[PDB]
Amino acid sequence: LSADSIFNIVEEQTFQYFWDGAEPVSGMARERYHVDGNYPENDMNVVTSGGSGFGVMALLVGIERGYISREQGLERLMKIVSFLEKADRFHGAWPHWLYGETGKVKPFGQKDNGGDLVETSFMIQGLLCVRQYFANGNEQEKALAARIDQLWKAVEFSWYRNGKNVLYWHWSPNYKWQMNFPVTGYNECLIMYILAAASPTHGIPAEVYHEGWAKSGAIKDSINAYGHTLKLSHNFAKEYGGPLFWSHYSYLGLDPHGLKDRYADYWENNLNHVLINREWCIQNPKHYKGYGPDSWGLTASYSVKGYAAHAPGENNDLGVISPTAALSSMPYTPEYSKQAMVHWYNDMRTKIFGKYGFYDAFSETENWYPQQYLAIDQGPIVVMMENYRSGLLWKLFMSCPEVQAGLKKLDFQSPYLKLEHHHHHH
Ligand SMILES: OC[C@H]1O[C@H](O[C@H]2O[C@H](CO)[C@@H](O)[C@H](O)[C@H]2O)[C@H](O)[C@@H](O)[C@@H]1O
Repeated sequence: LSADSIFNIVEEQTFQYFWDGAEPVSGMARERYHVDGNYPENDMNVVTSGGSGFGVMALLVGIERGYISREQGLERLMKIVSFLEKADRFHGAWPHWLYGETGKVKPFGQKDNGGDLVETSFMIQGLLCVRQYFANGNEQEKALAARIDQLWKAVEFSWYRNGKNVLYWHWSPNYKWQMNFPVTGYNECLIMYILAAASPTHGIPAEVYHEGWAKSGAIKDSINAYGHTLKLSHNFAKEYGGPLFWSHYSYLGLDPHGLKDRYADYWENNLNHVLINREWCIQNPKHYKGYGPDSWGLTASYSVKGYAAHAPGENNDLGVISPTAALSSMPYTPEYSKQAMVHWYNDMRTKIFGKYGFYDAFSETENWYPQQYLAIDQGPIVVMMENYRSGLLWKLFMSCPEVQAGLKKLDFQSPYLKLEHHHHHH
């Protein structure tokens, strides 16, 4: 099959993770789906707040593409929003995990039993797109958009500062600030600070971003690999950059085209991140089976021994290729991402393509082809493939007046920003 046909099959099948594969009570994205029905942790109906952020965006793609009808999409998104309104919130932030059937927190580790502002941010990036999509619809659609607007305005980003010039990832009603994870760059979390600056009700002053996230300029670096330079200081990953998903999550709604601030050119950094990851796979210094220009992309995913933050480098490449890395990079390296897609589909689909698209990860070296999926890995595939085609989520997210105001407050530039004209003196 041709690239154009395979693209459509891949996008549609991966979408179904979030439709057929959804938890049925909540309509939210499952943390995981195991095709054999075996869940070691009896956790099949635990839903991911961040992955469901990606999933609401995927629902919009399905409406646009005709994978579902507008009425299907609306009923589902109403079910999701109903769930989220009733679900456990901690100063406005959802927890990392909820039980789909009850809306109560499932602790992600003992002390992580309250708000998770980063996964909440991923949710909000997706809900804001839904809000923009339905804002001029019928009355029930407009009502939905308003219900989302209320959830948005209730997220208390300001609370998560704990009075400092940074944002904490967590807060618990009983463990208070003991998780103690101040979010400092560069990693996958940029969108949290953009949304915090954007909030009209519980926003942050800009120093929270420049001192906290950007470390008063120490986020700037220069990591050279294979002739490509990264100018952001990738946390713990200063040779090759982090797992490739860091160039995905915060860029599903926030368009990285022409996105720039005093710390970086985000298009160039994200694209260089991909290019370095791909070239590592091509050079294949560890001599793993099947690595090449037709099978590349290392990121966090299921792994031979459990789950690992795969990335370029001696210690991080475990011979595991995770299709979300190359596929979600579609906007940055479309012919290179398609190259892998086409080889995987035409040559490997018996082993690695299933009812919700490509499985999470595989190792040709270890003959390991798990029939397993994660929301956080399927969601960016649907979203970024669609953004490459149509810019659908980008156009929706970048159209939010609050997003534009947040970006201006943080001194970002973007071609989406409407610049105000001033005469010379007044
Ligand atoms: O609607 C006309 C323009 O309105 C604004 O510009 C006026 O007001 C500004 C602030 O007082 C002045 O600096 C400017 O000289 C005025 O023309 C807005 O900034 C413009 O983009 C509009 O075209």
